[PDB]
Amino acid sequence: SMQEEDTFRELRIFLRNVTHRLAIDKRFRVFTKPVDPDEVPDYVTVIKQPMDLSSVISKIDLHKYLTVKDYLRDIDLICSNALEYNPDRDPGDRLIRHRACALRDTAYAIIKEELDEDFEQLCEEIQESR
Ligand SMILES: CN(C)S(=O)(=O)c1cc(NC(=O)CN2C(=O)N[C@@]3(CCCc4ccccc43)C2=O)ccc1Cl
Repeated sequence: SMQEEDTFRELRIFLRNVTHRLAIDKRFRVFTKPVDPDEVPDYVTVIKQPMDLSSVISKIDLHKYLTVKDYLRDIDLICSNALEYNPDRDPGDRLIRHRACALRDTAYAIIKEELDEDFEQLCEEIQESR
């Protein structure tokens, strides 16, 4: 239905908006681009599923996210990746970890204040119908 198409369009608009607000925050600049594969060759095989906010925006546009649940799974992945790759006690790693927990916490906070639970539920019930 056109009504279902319209619902998924509203979700994409919503997710693009959350993602943009993350990507323009100076704290989250490191998470806006893939890890350059030369600058860092070991990334690839330490991190099984790389993920960044640019990839998130491409996945939105390719209609990969049918629920906010699915989108927050990728944000959790950016955070978990950052914590796993940068575990050390040194200030370099600790700043990334702090920033990666802040990205996570900010995304969940935006969604908690701005996503209608009835919109998320609709999205889940359409998704379940596929
Ligand atoms: C910080 N971590 C390594 S992370 O939390 O695991 C991570 C990182 C990234 N993305 C980046 O680090 C982007 N990035 C590069 O790979 N190289 C850049 C671009 C070229 C200029 C430059 C100069 C200095 C340092 C880096 C770079 C850059 O911005 C994405 C996700 C995660 Cl989880």
